[PDB]
Amino acid sequence: MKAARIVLDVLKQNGVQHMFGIPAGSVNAFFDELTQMDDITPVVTKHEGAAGYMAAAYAKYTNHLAVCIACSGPGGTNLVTGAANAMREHLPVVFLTGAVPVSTLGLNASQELDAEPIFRPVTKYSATVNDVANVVEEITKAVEIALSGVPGPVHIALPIDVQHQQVPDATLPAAAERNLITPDADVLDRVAEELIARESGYILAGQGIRNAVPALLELAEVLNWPVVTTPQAKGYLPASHPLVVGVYGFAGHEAASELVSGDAHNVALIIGSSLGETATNNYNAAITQDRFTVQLDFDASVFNRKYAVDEAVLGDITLSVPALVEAVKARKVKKQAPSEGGSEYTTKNVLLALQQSLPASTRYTIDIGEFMSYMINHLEVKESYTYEINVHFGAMGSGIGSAIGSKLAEPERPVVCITGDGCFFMHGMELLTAKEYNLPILFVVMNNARLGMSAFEQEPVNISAMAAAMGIPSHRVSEMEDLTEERVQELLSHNGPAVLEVFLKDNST
Amino acid sequence: MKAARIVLDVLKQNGVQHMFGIPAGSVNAFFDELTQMDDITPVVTKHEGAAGYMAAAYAKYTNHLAVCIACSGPGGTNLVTGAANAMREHLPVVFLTGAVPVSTLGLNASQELDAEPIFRPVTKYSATVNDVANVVEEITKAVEIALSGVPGPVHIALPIDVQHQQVPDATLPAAAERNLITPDADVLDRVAEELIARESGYILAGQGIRNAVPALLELAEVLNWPVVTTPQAKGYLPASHPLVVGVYGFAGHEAASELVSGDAHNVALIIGSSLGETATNNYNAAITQDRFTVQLDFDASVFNRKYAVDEAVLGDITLSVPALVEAVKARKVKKQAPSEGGSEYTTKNVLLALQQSLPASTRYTIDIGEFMSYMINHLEVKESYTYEINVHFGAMGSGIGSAIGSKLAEPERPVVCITGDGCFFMHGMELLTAKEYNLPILFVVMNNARLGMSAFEQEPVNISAMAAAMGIPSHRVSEMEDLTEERVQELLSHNGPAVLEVFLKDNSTPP
Ligand SMILES: Nc1ncnc2c1ncn2[C@@H]1O[C@H](COP(=O)(O)OP(=O)(O)O)[C@@H](O)[C@H]1O
Ligand SMILES: Nc1ncnc2c1ncn2[C@@H]1O[C@H](COP(=O)(O)OP(=O)(O)O)[C@@H](O)[C@H]1O
Ligand SMILES: Cc1ncc(C[n+]2csc(CCOP(=O)(O)OP(=O)(O)O)c2C)c(N)n1
Ligand SMILES: [Mg+2]
Repeated sequence: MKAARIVLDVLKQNGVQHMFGIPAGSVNAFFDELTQMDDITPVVTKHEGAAGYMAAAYAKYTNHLAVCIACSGPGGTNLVTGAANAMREHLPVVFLTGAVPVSTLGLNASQELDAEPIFRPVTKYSATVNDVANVVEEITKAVEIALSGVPGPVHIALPIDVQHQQVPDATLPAAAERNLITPDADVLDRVAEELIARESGYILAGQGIRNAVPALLELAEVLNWPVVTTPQAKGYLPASHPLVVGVYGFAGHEAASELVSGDAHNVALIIGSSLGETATNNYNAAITQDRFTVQLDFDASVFNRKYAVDEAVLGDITLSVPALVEAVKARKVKKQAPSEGGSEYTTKNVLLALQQSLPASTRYTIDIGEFMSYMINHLEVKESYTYEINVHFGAMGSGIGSAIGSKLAEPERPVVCITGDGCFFMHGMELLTAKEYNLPILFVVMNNARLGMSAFEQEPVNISAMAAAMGIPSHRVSEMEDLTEERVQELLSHNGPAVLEVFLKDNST
Repeated sequence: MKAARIVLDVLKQNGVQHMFGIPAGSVNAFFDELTQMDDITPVVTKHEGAAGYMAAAYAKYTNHLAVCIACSGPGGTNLVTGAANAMREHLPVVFLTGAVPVSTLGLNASQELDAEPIFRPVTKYSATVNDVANVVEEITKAVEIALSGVPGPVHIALPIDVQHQQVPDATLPAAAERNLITPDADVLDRVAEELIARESGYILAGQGIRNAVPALLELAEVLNWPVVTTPQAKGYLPASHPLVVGVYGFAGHEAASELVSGDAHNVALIIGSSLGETATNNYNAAITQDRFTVQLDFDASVFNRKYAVDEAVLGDITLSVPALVEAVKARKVKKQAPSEGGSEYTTKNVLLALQQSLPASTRYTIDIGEFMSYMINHLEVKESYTYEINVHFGAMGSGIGSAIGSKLAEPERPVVCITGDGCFFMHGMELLTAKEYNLPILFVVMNNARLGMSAFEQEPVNISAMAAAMGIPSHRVSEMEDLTEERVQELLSHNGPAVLEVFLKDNSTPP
């Protein structure tokens, strides 16, 4: 086999059904072999940066591997943003870059650039494979590292000559198993006793609970403790659950900060949050002040970064939370008022009117802009897994990319992307990618003709008109009367992308 | 005297009048200070990747410093492509990134990322400045390094708290002097002796001649030798000059290939070319085989990479070529047929028809796509400085960026950007940037609904209609009759960008 096809066969054997990126000469050994592979679809994007946002979302929502591929040089460096994002999110994305021939590196070959040291700071593993005899050990090694321990992105560079050489030994390795960080059962036995013993506490749930939501809720029930989520984890716990108070942190709820900053709960049970800027209201001491601190995390670096932890529970949440529930069982709230929408033409009232016209199962993918604060603070979490938020790396356009990744990984779930004017100018040509793959996504663009959150203000663009010129259904909302259930429904009914442009210069905070 | 403000004072003192990038929280000390500065215009782009392409072009055509600025995290990483390009092009672009506060790195602050080691492989110098007391030494050093004998991009990351801190000593260094590598006068005199003695030869001119075209042409005249240019240097020597044969290399001319590969010229005088893939027809030996090889370059790494050089002349071309002309003066051809346009609706014929409607002074900024080969092989070089080509790093959308950079640095020169649908979907939103800054640029979009050069083929997009929805004048061409002088002329007469979309599924093979 050609080296390029063995690399795809390893990805296929590991369950990959999509590859995101842009074809070119230095990566068309890959694309010309995907001509004859019914099991893998290349998803051609308009910018490789967006391909990385899609891959991360795809990895997140398939709970497995994702893949990007880009040409040597400019394609590879356009992927660095997507890898930095995936690295911060602990998502297992393989970044495949072309390379110029082994013989001609150093000679200013066309699109020459050694990608290995550029990807090294934003990946768990990075390698340029300069010998066809090492291709299977390197793609195999990259795949196990991406999926093992604390998952993360990896980068493999394949010179174009190597891509076409035959691999000496084509034997395929088995599919990688995720090697989870296993929790110390002795530690869990003691923590359970210490949670009983100290009687009162609260749970701060970050996004690390995302694969153990039923267990996380059962632990709160067994302890009868209230739960607050980080802004990033807003969509993991339904507002209907009697123990779920709301969001603590950036754009968070008054009921949740009154809990955290009061004198009522002895234990701070921190489950799956790195306790960064947006989870802690810029490192406010209230979360753990005058409390006993228990933190559950699989990344050992996170403990005692800023908040001293009395019990650090190293281990994967999908092992330790269900284990903790069994240990607590063997040994033995206020809430946030939902927000009410109104008639005045405000970002708050537009988004709330929007929510009441959409299925309860809708996943909101939220881009980076002022509208993010209203989504986090005002909209209701109707069911679990419904808010794709990034308040970490926060790349503009990652909301657009995550809508496309989510619709590819979980087609049965409806998707609305809440984005903005500036995010549309950066990555809104991907809507053409959504069109080519026939993906039903409603893109709600909040056009305020400024990069908010006179160089900042622009002459307004008719984004609804741009969408129509792209052959994409759209409506422009310029008043509240324009936002009708009939229009929202008629847009979601299309088999492909649609744009609801909300032209709204709201000067509120 | 805040640190972000002293950084702009150093940039202002070094002649910088524009800064390209996208504002955000982590760099808004800079933009909030650019409100108080009449001398510096921020150029807000739609993607920071394109901001780096504009900066590189802006650096090139003002022949001096340029500056990009991006937010910590995703802004900074989006500039990496733009820096890799400036690095390969030896262009003096300063890359400024915000950073999270010094106190909070390691704690997962919002948009936290240490950019220093990411920029290190694609810059001459990279540094995260963690002490306000070290800020003036760091921007000062970055500028001196950017403007080196071998110019290049530099990266300075400034934590957002440092940006707002007062600097301890506000003494400003003088403006950096751009360095020019000095050639050894003994080497130049010996080379001159060997050009006289060996009688015949030819010049291979790369883009390192861009700042010494009149000296370069005089040296050819004094020696009476033919000149071939690299594809990248196509636009530096006019077709009218009797010694200029044409382009050798990617998409090059057969008259130039016949010269290089014939048995006629004793000396291969290579002036300002790294002898990379597109300059040598993928490392073909004809350039120097059985010839006496002399190479002029300011980068000492380029000599003997692949072609053995008998005399390497380290030095800046604007010093050594004029010196060589004086040394040769003291001690003492079949050109490529111009291309003829036709009626057939072909890329070759559309582009030659285009050129017959544009001022001779037009600069073409050429994006990355199949149309590139037709531009290099077929269009006429009417006067010098008119072909912004990239056949090196070759970032899609760098053609779009280079037009905006060119129009800002050299407003009096008309600009036409030859681009494609794939480059339009990548960075076409930058036409909105041209609109905001009232830059008259004609964007010719070669739309074949595929990514040239089932996955490659797309449903066609009406890019002319997209342009009209953006408030941009446009015409769609679907037949040769649609490409009229009146229409090109009406588009070029607009005070802002305009789009001429050439919807053309041409299946001929590119040069
Ligand atoms: N399955 C898991 N088990 C344990 N920890 C996890 C798991 N998945 C993610 N995490 C951890 O959860 C944290 C998520 O924090 P972060 O990404 O900052 O989100 P948030 O904004 O919700 O705090 C990280 O520290 C990561 O190590
Ligand atoms: N003023 C100058 N003096 C000397 N060398 C220069 C000058 N400007 C650019 N160069 C050099 O010329 C070379 C340009 O080669 P390259 O960028 O590959 O263009 P081309 O494709 O025309 O060969 C580089 O080696 C660079 O060092
Ligand atoms: C950032 C980046 N990604 C990928 C490439 C590879 N590449 C070179 S040409 C090309 C196709 C060109 O597209 P378009 O503008 O449509 O040209 P056309 O199809 O009209 O020839 C691609 C994808 C690149 N140059 N830069
Ligand atoms: Mg095309």
